[PDB]
Amino acid sequence: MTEYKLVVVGAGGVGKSALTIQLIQNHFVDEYDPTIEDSYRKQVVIDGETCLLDILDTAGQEEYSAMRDQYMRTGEGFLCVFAINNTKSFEDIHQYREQIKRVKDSDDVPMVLVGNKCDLAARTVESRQAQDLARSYGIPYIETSAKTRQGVEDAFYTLVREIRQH
Ligand SMILES: Nc1nc2c(ncn2[C@@H]2O[C@H](COP(=O)(O)OP(=O)(O)NP(=O)(O)O)[C@@H](O)[C@H]2O)c(=O)[nH]1
Ligand SMILES: [Mg+2]
Repeated sequence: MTEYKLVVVGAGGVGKSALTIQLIQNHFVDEYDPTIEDSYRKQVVIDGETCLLDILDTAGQEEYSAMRDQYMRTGEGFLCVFAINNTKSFEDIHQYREQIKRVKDSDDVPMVLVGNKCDLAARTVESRQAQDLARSYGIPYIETSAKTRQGVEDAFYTLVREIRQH
């Protein structure tokens, strides 16, 4: 079957794993559990297509920069995740977009900008600023909460559709 190699990237603690585990296993993980590199494979049906989601949940930490070029090369589509109550993680986003474009020799890599933790009241990144950054990249902006599941399927399925239309 058709396989979609998805990679989730972004600063430490923004919710990459909580998003991925919500999509694949339908629960919100509240605990502290830093990732090194996890892979998730799930057979699903998206818009009637039978397909394999091959998802790589990556580390936010700098100390594993050596793994990054390799997974960026293999990935077909990226979720670039920040948290809406962490301005630094938003400010960091362009670093991920820049390294992916360089390693993939492409200025149009399938990608979704994901503003996670939108269930939280104490927002410090306004949606408009994030929507403007996404527009500047020519990619969708989607807000998510791994806690309530708001936007989760949307973010991952939109990324699949970006790959289909690439
Ligand atoms: N309220 C809220 N908290 C969230 C949400 N997403 C993740 N969190 C919380 O934020 C923390 C870090 O989440 P986690 O998924 O481990 O982040 P990560 O980006 O995978 N971290 P790392 O880069 O270390 O692997 C956890 O306490 C998790 O419960 C969200 O949408 N809402
Ligand atoms: Mg993680």
